[PDB]
Amino acid sequence: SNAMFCYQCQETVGNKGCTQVGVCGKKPETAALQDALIYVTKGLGQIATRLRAEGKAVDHRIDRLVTGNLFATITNANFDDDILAERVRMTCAAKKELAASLTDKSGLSDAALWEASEKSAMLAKAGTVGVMATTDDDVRSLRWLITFGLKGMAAYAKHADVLGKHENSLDAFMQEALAKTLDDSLSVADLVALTLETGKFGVSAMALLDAANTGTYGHPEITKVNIGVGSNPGILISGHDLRDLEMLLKQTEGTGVDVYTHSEMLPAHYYPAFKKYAHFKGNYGNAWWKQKEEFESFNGPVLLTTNCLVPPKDSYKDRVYTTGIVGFTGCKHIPGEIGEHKDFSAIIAHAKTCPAPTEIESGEIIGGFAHNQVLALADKVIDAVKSGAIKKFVVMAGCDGRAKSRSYYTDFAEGLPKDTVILTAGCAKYRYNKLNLGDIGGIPRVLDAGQCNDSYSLAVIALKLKEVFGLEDVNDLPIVYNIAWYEQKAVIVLLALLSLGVKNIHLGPTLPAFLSPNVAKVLVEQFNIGGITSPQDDLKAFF
Ligand code: SF4
Repeated sequence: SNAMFCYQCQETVGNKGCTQVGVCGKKPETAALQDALIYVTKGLGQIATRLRAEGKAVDHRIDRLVTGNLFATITNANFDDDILAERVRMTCAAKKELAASLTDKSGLSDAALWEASEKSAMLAKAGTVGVMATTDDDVRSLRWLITFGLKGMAAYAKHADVLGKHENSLDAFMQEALAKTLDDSLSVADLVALTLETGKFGVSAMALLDAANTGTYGHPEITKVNIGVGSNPGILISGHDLRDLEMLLKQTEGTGVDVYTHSEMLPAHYYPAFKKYAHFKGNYGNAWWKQKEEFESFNGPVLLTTNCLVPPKDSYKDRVYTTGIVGFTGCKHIPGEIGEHKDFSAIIAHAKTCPAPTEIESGEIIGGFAHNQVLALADKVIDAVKSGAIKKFVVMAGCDGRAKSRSYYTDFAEGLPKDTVILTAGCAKYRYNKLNLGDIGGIPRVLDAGQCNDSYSLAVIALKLKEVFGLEDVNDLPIVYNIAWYEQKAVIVLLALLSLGVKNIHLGPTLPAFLSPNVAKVLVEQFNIGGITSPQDDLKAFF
């Protein structure tokens, strides 16, 4: 008998499932509360969907509850059982109220109807509503593939919402799709269709977030980012939320406290609005998984706006601040998940008592090649492709992680011929953005479009190139896809790319545990998804 079952991230035990404790640190009761939360969120989605079908309004507060619930269960987001149990209660209360407004209550699922206030009852329920509750291998695989894609979609939708952008069609889809994953009548064909539809709405969510980010902070532009440090106390902001950074920068103005980015906050540097704060210093360290070392050496407080937070060492736990849907028991939390005013005064005061950061490297890296910037350079890129100066683009976007095998991505990047350009987005970049790879005709050989959500820009760029070259098929561009994944935002990016018709994606360092043999076969047969081997072998085989 397993104490838990979770297989949603790349590091899952044995590439099969975490059954005792998560490799990420997630304890079984935490896992159970997340399972209960997803269950009642799907129930809420059914009720809201039914209300929409009856012609009844569903308030945007419900949308926010759903996206917050999903995001709270993303890998490395929230380990705080008290917070998770309260989200279960909030969700039960909300769906009971919504169900009261239904004219016809027939056909409501157990998820829609079930409630508990006591944590013990939540844990008991979790035992029968987890991944393994679906007996059929393929239905299970697709249900969870969709659910994980929906988590990624919800994260991006939530960031857009934080910046004041939401689309009824997106929230309605998310809630309908969640409900469909509890509908036992849906066929495998229905679920494959829903998988691809989820990808399509993934593009929509990424487009919305792209519009929100650029509308608020400007279009990213070419930027040199310092990776060394100054001599003032600092705050290190990590995760993805740019609105949190805006508020933090405004509040640190005049204080003598500098602000540094970490992991997926690096791309904040690329936005013109943030360049106007002189105390916005560099990017410190590498991807999320090195944070037990890098948060320690940073010395100042660290603010986690989203995942990935790893269970902190006691050495720096007292200077970890979470916000939004991030949580860890014993770590201070700054309240707010809708972009409302956040008071950073305590973190700023804390920073003044800490030593300045310990430098771990110096120099600069270049980025800011999101869609507006690359389209501004399109003629020169096109000319370089036509002349043979650029023989291939390699999309190496996605997530980094702990696995030793990910040395592959560094070695692959280093071994690429010097007539290739790497396109990147997401923290996967850290496996090769500190190498000395040079340039082709002045175009850097690593073009960083931004955060994992800025994979959207890479798709926009590919589609632009398809148009300019007059190609019928996006796959006839000189682009190889060698994508690394870790968590559920990478899942929605993958589904988005598949919905756009991108084939031949090499995904690694392993393939998700949640793909059943038959589901994997469909992805191979229709999309030619593959994995990785050795860097030297793939440097030959992939081209
Ligand atoms: S999030 Fe990943 S490492 Fe954590 S319990 Fe789930 S599969 Fe395991």
